[PDB]
Amino acid sequence: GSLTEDGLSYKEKFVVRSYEVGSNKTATVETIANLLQEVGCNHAQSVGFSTDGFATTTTMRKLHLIWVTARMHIEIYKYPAWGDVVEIETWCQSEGRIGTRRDWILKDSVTGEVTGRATSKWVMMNQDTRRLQKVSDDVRDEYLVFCPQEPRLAFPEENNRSLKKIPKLEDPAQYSMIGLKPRRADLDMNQHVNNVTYIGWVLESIPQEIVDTHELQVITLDYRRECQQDDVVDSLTTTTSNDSQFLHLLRLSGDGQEINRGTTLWRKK
Amino acid sequence: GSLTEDGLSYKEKFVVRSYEVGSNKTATVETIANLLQEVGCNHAQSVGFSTDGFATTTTMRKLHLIWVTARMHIEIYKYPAWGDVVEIETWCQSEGRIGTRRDWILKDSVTGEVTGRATSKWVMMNQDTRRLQKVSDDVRDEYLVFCPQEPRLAFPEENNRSLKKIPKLEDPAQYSMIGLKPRRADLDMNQHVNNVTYIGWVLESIPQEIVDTHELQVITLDYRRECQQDDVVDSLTTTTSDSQFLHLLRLSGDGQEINRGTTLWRKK
Ligand SMILES: O=C1NC[C@@H]2CCCCN12
Ligand SMILES: O=C1NC[C@@H]2CCCCN12
Ligand SMILES: O=C1NC[C@@H]2CCCCN12
Ligand SMILES: O=C1NC[C@@H]2CCCCN12
Repeated sequence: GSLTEDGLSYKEKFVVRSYEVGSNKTATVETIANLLQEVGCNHAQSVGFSTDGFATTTTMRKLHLIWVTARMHIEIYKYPAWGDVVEIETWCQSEGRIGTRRDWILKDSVTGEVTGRATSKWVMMNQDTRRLQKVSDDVRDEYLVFCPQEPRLAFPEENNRSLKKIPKLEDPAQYSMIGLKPRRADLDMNQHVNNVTYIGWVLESIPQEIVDTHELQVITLDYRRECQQDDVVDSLTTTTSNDSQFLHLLRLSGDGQEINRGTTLWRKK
Repeated sequence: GSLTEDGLSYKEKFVVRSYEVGSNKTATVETIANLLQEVGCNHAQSVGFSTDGFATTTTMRKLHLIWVTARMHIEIYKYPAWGDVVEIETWCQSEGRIGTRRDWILKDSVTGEVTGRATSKWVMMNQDTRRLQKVSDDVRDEYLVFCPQEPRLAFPEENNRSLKKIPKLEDPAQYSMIGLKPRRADLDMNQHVNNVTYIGWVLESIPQEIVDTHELQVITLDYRRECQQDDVVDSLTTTTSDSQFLHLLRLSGDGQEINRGTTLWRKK
C-alpha cells in the first residue's frame, strides 16, 4: 500500500485468503467491505489523520468531532477468487459544508479490468451529543490539500444507482430475521458495531434460495442510528422486482426504532 | 508463504490489518485463529491436499472421509500490534491410527521471538454418517511423506496445558450468554459453522470487566458435535481460579453439548 505519484489517492493490493471466500469459492461482500475499510484506514494513516475509523484532524479531536457514514453504495461486477490479487484505489473529496465523500475502484491485478466500485457519504458530528453539523472552514482547509480539486467520481453517470432515494419498508415484510445480536468480533477498536456487520445483518433476511442461485450486484445502505453492544435487531426484506431487487430495513427488536434502510440488486448466477 | 527447505513444514508472514485489532489496538484471538487456519490451508494446497478445511487425500474423497478437529489449544504470550509482521510456521504429524496433529509457532518477524504457539488433534470420520474411524494404512502412507518422522512438538513439555482433561460444567453456570445464532459470515465455503466462531461464542459469556482488565493467555477447546446453520446456542462460564474459567456451549433447546473448554487470563 502507498499513496500514488500525485499524492491525491491511495492504492493497495490484497491476496484473497481461504477464510474470506463463500459458497462459490469467491470473496464475500463482507470480505470486500472490510478491504474497502482497510484501504480507507491506510489512506488516513499515510497523511496523518486518525486511524480509529473516524479519520479526524487535530482540530476535530479538540472539538470532540468525528466523521460518520451516512450512505454506503457498492457495485461488484466480478468477485475475486481465492488466491487472486485485487488492487483497490481510494480517494476523498470535499462536498463543501455538507460533508465528504470517499470513493473506491477495485481492479483485477492480472488483467487491470475494473471488477467493482464503491462510494460513501460522510457527515460530521459531535461524538458525545451525536448532533450533526456543517463542516467548518478551518476543518475544510485541513483536508482539501489531500483531495483532488477537480471532481473525480467512481459513479459519474447522471442517474446512477448511488444517488437513488430509499423508501421505508412497510409492515408486513415479506421476510425477516429476528433477534440478531452483535458479538465482540462485531465491534471495532473503540467498542462500536462495525458498518460491515450491518451489511451482514441486511443480507440475513434474504432467502437462502436467492443466495444460492444469484450473485449480489449492488447494495446501497442509508445509516440512521448506531446499534449499541447490548441492542437486539430485526432485519426485514420485501421483494420489489432477469434481476431480483429487494428493499431492506433494520430496526430495534423492541420499540421498532430504525437503525438502517437499504436496497440490494441480485443477478442470476 | 512457502514450504520450508526440507519440505516438512510451511511458513507465511501476515501484516496485522486495521479491522483485525480489538479495544487494546492488538490482534484479537479470532484474528490469530483465522491466521492459523489460513496457514494450515496454504500448507494443504502446497502439497496437493484439499483446500476446503478437510485436508483430504484422493483415497479419502473416494471413501467420503474427512479430517475433523477434536481439540484446539492456543497459547499467546504477546498479541501483535496493528501493522506488525507476524511469521507463522505450521507442520503436521501422524499419531498412528489415532489421527493426526497440526502444530503452529507464531513469531514476531522483527525480533524473531516466539510470541505464541498452538496445537490441534484431528480425527477421521465419514462426512455422511458422522462415524469416527481409526486411520487406515493406505491413508497414513499418503501423508507420512509430508510430515517430520522424528517428533516435533509445539508443546513438548510433559504435563503441559495442551493435554489437560476438561470436565463438564455443572448447572447453575456463574455467567451465560443465551440465544447465539450463526450468520452467513460464520459459515465456511461448504456452509459449515467455522471453528473460529465457537471461540467467539465461548468468550461471549466472559464478563466485560475481565476482558477490559485482562489478556487471554490460553484457550483449550474440546469439540463434541457440529452446530448447524439453524441451531441456537447457549454459552456458559464458571470461574475456577491469573483468572481461569470453565466453559460449555450447548443447544438452547435440549441442552445437547456442542463444545467444552477452559481459558486462562493474565492481568494487563
Ligand atoms: O490533523 C491534521 N490537521 C491538519 C494536518 C495536516 C497533516 C496531517 C495531520 N493534520
Ligand atoms: O450513526 C449515526 N447516528 C446519527 C447519524 C445520522 C447520519 C449518519 C449515521 N448516523
Ligand atoms: O496420495 C495422495 N493423495 C492426495 C495427495 C496429492 C499429492 C500427492 C500425494 N497425495
Ligand atoms: O464436530 C464433531 N462432530 C463429531 C465429532 C466428535 C469429535 C470431534 C469433533 N466432532
